[PDB]
Amino acid sequence: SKGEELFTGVVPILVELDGDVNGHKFSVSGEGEGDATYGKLTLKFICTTGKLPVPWPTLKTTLVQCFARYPDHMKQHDFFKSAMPEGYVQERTIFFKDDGNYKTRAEVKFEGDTLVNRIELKGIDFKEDGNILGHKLEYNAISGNVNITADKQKNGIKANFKIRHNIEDGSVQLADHYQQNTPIGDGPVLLPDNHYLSTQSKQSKDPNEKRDHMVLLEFVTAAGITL
Ligand code: NA
Repeated sequence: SKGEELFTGVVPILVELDGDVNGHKFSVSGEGEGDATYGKLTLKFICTTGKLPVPWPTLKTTLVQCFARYPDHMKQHDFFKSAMPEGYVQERTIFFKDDGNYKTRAEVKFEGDTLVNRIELKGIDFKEDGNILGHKLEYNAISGNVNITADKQKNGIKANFKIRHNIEDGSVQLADHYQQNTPIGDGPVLLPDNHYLSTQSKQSKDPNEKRDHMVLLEFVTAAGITL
């Protein structure tokens, strides 16, 4: 795709999120850079409204899959870069087992040289004393596979995957993710064969930062089709 060309170097990233979970409204801004040749993302996210009212790990999946490293033999399956620069809309529902759900809508597109992810998030049906609002999740590394399928009807893709968040008591909190992506333009995109994105991250802190924030280092690699 011509879009793929926009990702051959290091690209600045800007993320903006407006959230409302159970009436607790918050905003997050993120900045960093992506190097899709290596599937690599380095970002710092800041809560700009004060303290974040949900755990940072619950927002990781929401807070730019156009930065995945696609193997050469799979580059015909990279929907995300093929929709650039006009971009795509990503929507998810995230069901936290035995608790509430997030619904998200993200618009991902270039503004000049910067890849921008503008997100709205709504959470409903949460327990004030459950694992999310009651801050019971661990901050350990999240990894897993995002299973992608083509959606010819919307000229896009669907995806599904589960995140198993470790909880303090030693069990896990499931977050079942359902995803759709639709291009913004009218023209053709790459509609992929079934495959997945193998995604891993590590969370850290900026020692100089006094605001509530998270630093993330992430690698995203497409896989599952053999040469
Ligand atoms: Na690159």
